[PDB]
Amino acid sequence: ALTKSQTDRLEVLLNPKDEISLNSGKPFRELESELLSRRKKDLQQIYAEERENYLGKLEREITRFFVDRGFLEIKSPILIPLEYIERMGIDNDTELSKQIFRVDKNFCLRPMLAPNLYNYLRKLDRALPDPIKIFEIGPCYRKESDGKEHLEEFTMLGFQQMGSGCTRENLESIITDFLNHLGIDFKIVGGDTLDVMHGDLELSSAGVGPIPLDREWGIDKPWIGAGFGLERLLKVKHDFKNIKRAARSESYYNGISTNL
Amino acid sequence: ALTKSQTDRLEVLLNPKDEISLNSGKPFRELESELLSRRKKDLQQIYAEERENYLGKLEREITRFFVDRGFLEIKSPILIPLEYIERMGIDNDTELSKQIFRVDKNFCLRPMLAPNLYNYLRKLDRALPDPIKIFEIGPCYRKESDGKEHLEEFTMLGFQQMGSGCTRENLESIITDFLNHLGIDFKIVGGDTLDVMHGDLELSSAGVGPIPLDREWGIDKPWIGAGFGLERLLKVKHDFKNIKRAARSESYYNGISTNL
Ligand SMILES: Nc1ncnc2c1ncn2[C@@H]1O[C@H](COP(=O)(O)OP(=O)(O)NP(=O)(O)O)[C@@H](O)[C@H]1O
Ligand SMILES: Nc1ncnc2c1ncn2[C@@H]1O[C@H](COP(=O)(O)OP(=O)(O)NP(=O)(O)O)[C@@H](O)[C@H]1O
Ligand SMILES: N[C@@H](Cc1cccc(Cl)c1)C(=O)O
Ligand SMILES: N[C@@H](Cc1cccc(Cl)c1)C(=O)O
Ligand SMILES: [Mg+2]
Ligand SMILES: [Mg+2]
Ligand SMILES: [Mg+2]
Ligand SMILES: [Mg+2]
Repeated sequence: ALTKSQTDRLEVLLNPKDEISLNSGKPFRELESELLSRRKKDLQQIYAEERENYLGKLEREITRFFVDRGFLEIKSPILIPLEYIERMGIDNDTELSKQIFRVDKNFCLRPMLAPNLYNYLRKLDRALPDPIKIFEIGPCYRKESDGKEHLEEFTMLGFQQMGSGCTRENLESIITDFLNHLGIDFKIVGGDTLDVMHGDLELSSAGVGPIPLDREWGIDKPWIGAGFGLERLLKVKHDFKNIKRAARSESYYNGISTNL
Repeated sequence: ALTKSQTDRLEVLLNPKDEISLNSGKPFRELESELLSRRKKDLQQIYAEERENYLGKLEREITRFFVDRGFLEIKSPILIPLEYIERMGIDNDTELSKQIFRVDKNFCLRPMLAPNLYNYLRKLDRALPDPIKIFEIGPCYRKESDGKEHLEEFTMLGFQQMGSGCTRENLESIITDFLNHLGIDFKIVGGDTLDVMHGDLELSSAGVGPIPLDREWGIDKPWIGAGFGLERLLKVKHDFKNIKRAARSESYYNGISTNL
C-alpha cells in the first residue's frame, strides 16, 4: 500500500485530466515514473507550441474583453500609501486590517484595487465624457490562513463605471457576458451588494454606488463595479484542486509540477 | 514673467510633441488653459479609440516577440525569499544590498528577476529539450535616490537561454532584433558582460555564462541573457523628460498628466 507521503508526491504530479487509479495495486515507483513521463511531455508540448503562461494569457484575454467594451486600461501602483487602507474604512474591526503586508513606515502592498480606481475615476471625470469606464488587472496581496482557495500573492481584475447607466441590470450584464465569454459557470447571488459564485467559491464581489464611502474619495456620482480573482478563474476553468496550481509560482507552470 | 512654480505647473502639462514657447509673453493663466485643453483632448482621444495603457501594451508586444522567437513565458513570484538576495552574491559591499524593500522577517520585493529565472532554468532542464529559452516581464522594486531615470517601482524584462547556441553573437542578435522591432536606437558596449545604451541611459545589462555564481543555483551549462527596464524603453520611445511619465502611477496616464 502507498504511504500518505507517497500519495502526496503522486498528487503533485497528477493533473485533473489524468485518469489513473492511485489506489490500485501498482507500486509507487511505477506510478511515479508514469506521471513524471506525462508531465514532462505536457511541458514539452507547451514549449513546442503555444509557450504562453496561463496567468499572462488570461490577463491578455480579459484586457481585450474590457477594452473592446469601452473600458480604459489602467496600470496603477502596487505599493500604495498606507493611508489608503484607513481611508477605505478598513479599521481594526474589519478582517482586512490584519491582512496587510506593510512596507517601510507609510506604505503597504495593495490588498485591493478600489483606492486606485476611485482616484482614477475622480481625476478622469475632469476630462472624459460620461460615463467613465475603467479597469485594472494586477497583483494584490493579503495575509491568509492556509486554504485551497486563497493565495497570499494573487491577481485581481477590478472594473468600475461611473455616471449614467450604472444600474444593477447593467452590472449583471457585464458579469454575465464576461463569464460566458470565458466559459466559466456562475451564479449571481444578492448601495446594493452582489457576489458571483461558482458553487461555494466566490469568484467576485460586486457593488452599486453611491455609498457613503465615496465622499472621502471625492466621488459623488453613481457607479457600478466588481473585482475578480484571476487565479480563482483559472482554478475553475482548469479544475485544479488547489489554487496553488494557478499562482505565480516556482512550483507549477500552467498547473504542471516543475519538480520532475 | 512666469514664476518657477508656474513653470513647474506648465511642465507637468507639457507633452514632448507640443510646440509651445513657455518663455514667451503669454500669461500663465492662458498658457495653463491652453495646455489643459490639449491634455483633456489627448485623454478623450485615447478613450475613444485604443484605450490601452502604454505599459500593458508594451508588455504584450514584448511577450509576442519572445514567444514567437521560442522563449517560454514565465510568471514567477514578486514577493521572494530574502535568502535569494544573499544567494545572488548581494552582500554588504554591493549597492543593491541597501536597495531592498524588506517584507516581514524573511521576504522582500524582488529587485531583479535572476533568482527566479535561475530556478526555472534548473527545473526545466529536467523536462525540456536543449536549448532552454525563457523570459519574464513584471514588477521589480529598488530603493533609489531621486533621479529622472529611476523609479522605485518599475517593470523588468528578463530573458535567458541555456545550453547550445549561447554565444555573444547570438545574444547580440537577440538584442538587436528586439530593439529594431521596437524602434529604439541603441549601442551595445562591452563571463562576458555587456550593456545596451541609449546615449548615457542604460537600457539593459546582458551576460554570458558560465560564471562561478551558477553553481549556487544548480546551473552548470552555458547561458546568455539580459534584463531591460520597460519604463526606460517607454521614456526613450516617447521622448519623456522624466521616467515618472512612464511609470505605474496615479499622476500620469500614457504620459499625460491626470491632474487637470
Ligand atoms: N487571497 C486571495 N487569493 C485569491 N483570490 C483572492 C484572494 N482574496 C480575494 N480574492 C479574489 O478577489 C475577489 C475580490 O476580493 P474580496 O471581495 O475582497 O474578497 P473576499 O471577500 O475576501 N473573498 P473570500 O476571502 O474568499 O471570502 C474575490 O471575490 C476573489 O476572487
Ligand atoms: N530603479 C529602476 N528604475 C527603472 N528601471 C530600472 C531601475 N533599476 C534597473 N532598471 C532597469 O533594469 C535593467 C537591469 O537592471 P540592472 O542591470 O541591475 O540595473 P542597474 O545596473 O542598477 N542600472 P542603473 O541603476 O541605471 O546604473 C537596467 O538596465 C534598467 O533598464
Ligand atoms: N473590493 C475589491 C474588489 C473590487 C474592485 C473594484 C470594484 C469593486 Cl465593486 C470590487 C477591491 O477593492 O479590489
Ligand atoms: N540582472 C538583472 C537583469 C537581468 C535579468 C536576467 C538576465 C540578465 Cl543577464 C540580467 C536581473 O536579475 O533582473
Ligand atoms: Mg478574504
Ligand atoms: Mg468578497
Ligand atoms: Mg541601479
Ligand atoms: Mg546594469
